[PDB]
Amino acid sequence: QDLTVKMTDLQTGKPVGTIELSQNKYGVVFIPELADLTPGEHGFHIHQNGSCASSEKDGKVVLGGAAGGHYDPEHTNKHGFPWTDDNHKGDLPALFVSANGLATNPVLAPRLTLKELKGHAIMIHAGGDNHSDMPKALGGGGARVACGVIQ
Amino acid sequence: QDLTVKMTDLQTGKPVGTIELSQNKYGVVFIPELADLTPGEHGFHIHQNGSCASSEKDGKVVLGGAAGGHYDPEHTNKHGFPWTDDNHKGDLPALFVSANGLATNPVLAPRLTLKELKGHAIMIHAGGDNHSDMPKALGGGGARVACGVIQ
Ligand SMILES: [Cu+2]
Ligand SMILES: [Cu+2]
Ligand SMILES: [Zn+2]
Ligand SMILES: [Zn+2]
Repeated sequence: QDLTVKMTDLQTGKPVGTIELSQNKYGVVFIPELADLTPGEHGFHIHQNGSCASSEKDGKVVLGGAAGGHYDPEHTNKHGFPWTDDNHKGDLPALFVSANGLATNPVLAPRLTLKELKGHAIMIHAGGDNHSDMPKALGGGGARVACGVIQ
Repeated sequence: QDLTVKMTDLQTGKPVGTIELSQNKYGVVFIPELADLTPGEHGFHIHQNGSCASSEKDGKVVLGGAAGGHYDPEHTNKHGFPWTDDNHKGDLPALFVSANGLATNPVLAPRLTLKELKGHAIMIHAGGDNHSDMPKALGGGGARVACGVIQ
């Protein structure tokens, strides 16, 4: 059970690499092979809808907005950690990008199964992720910068 | 079940902060509050011995060497991932340090229990951790830069 997800930069429209998804006894491991991202920690989540298209809100374009919100099959309406249950099941560990713009550090989501991920989107945000809705909603990820649909 | 581990810089001898250890249903979470570290990803492992003292090898001083090797209660003699079983149970996700020298990103070790950690050491290395003994032993962590004994 391994899936390859192609990731595209939402602003440039160009490919930025792939993430390999694998099932193990401890959860789903996301192994990135990405480039052209800003150095530092990036919010990283499964979103509800199988699209990376834009949406609009109050007359403003939202890149990657068609993916909807964080994947939340238990209707928690809360953003949190990958190892806490009363928040979005889509909440992954943050994605690290090296000084050279590459992301290669794999991370584990203990609460997810690979089977439930088909048809959802993987999102990488501009900001980081403090795994809280304070002081900024949704961990402070802010804008969506790269996205791919899980097939 | 929460423990506070005080971490000290091995070269300067000064405190660099603490790591809080907590047990949850998915494993042990390590929540760092550290400062004065080099930006980037750092190898991060539980080592066998409850000491942060030096050792010597072939006439050279090894800072933090008294902690011995990676914690390996199943005698795997292999370095690997936090979610693979045939390698050191002490292998943790890598520790991220921000541009400002702070480490605040918590990580999960699904294979560990809090009870088994007492009396061991937590180590932070100079280099990163590719979770392999190739191309460099022990994930390329190299020198030990900060350490604390788990009480
Ligand atoms: Cu997101
Ligand atoms: Cu180590
Ligand atoms: Zn969330
Ligand atoms: Zn190891």
